[PDB]
Parts: sequence; C-alpha cells; structure tokens
Amino acid sequence: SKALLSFNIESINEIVAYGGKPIFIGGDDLLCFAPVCCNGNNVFNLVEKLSTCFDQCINQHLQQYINACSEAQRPLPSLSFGISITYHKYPMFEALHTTDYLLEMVAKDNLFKYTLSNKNILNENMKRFILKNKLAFSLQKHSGQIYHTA
RNA sequence: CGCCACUUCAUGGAAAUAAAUCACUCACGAAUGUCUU
Ligand SMILES: [Mn+2]
Repeated sequence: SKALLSFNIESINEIVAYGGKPIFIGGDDLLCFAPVCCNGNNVFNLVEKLSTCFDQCINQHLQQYINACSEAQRPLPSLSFGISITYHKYPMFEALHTTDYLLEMVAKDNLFKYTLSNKNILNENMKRFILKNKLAFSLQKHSGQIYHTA
C-alpha cells in the first residue's frame, strides 16, 4: 500500500511536470490525458518515466519481497501500458474504448485468456503462457491510417 | 661479250570487360464529429 501510494503521488507529479492532466490515479490504476510531444518530451518518455517511478517505489517500499523473489526466480510487479493518440475532434468515447481495448486485450494479453476461457480450455499449461509487462500503442491519423504496435 | 626471265599476293590471336540497377521528398492535407422535422 505504501509503494502504491508513493507511486501514485510521484506519477501525478510526473504527469503535471510533463504537461498532461491526471484523470484518475488510485491503487494500480492510472488514467492520464497528455500531449503527444511538448517541450521536447514525448508520450513514450512519460511512459518510461512512469515505469521507472513504479519500479523505484516497488524497490523502496518492497525490498524484502524483491530480494526474496530475486533468488527465487519469480516475476516482479510490473505496469502494463495502453497508449492511444487520436485527433482532438475524434470522439472521446471511441478513444477511451480504444485505450481500454489496447490495455486489457493486448497489453494484459486478455485476448488469449478470453478466447481460451470462452471455450473453457484455459487449463494450467495454457495459463503458463500469459504474458504481462506490455505496452500497447495506437496512433490514428485524421485520415484513419492507424499505426498500432505492442 | 652476246642473248634471256620465272616465282610468291594473309595467316594466327583478341570479337567486349568492370562500375553504377534507381536515389531523395511527399505516404494523405483541409471540411464535416451530427443536422432538419
Ligand atoms: Mn486495476
């Protein structure tokens, strides 16, 4: 809880310093509206800064668990990111749906899990193939050219 | 000293060889994000 609160405060500070707007940052959830590029920094620079802040807070407040999971060879807490860049006149509801789709379905690999679970073949060996720590990014131009990657 | 002409009329080698084979720029821009009953 201490690590999450510290990360939330530092993420608010970083979003304000970059030049964006914090919508909601609480627990493990973050929602921000930021410029594509301003004062030389990009969106991906902000994402890297947020990931660094999360890692720093995890190290600072969870050092015992980090040390235990280091030699035990177990994954550490991580942040999955979903970035959508759209024209300012593009509907905000569609942009938010695109961001949710990116984050959940691609960045959290919920497409694999959802397709497996709808057919009831999730099992455990298949659950071994759930991939986290992903960045989903999509840029839709004014002509709908949409560049997307993960 | 005199007298006197014939013969021969292109073969062999090289017959193309390397370098560059597209380069840069633009890869959508503006309007409309609902309107009238
Ligand atoms: Mn959450």
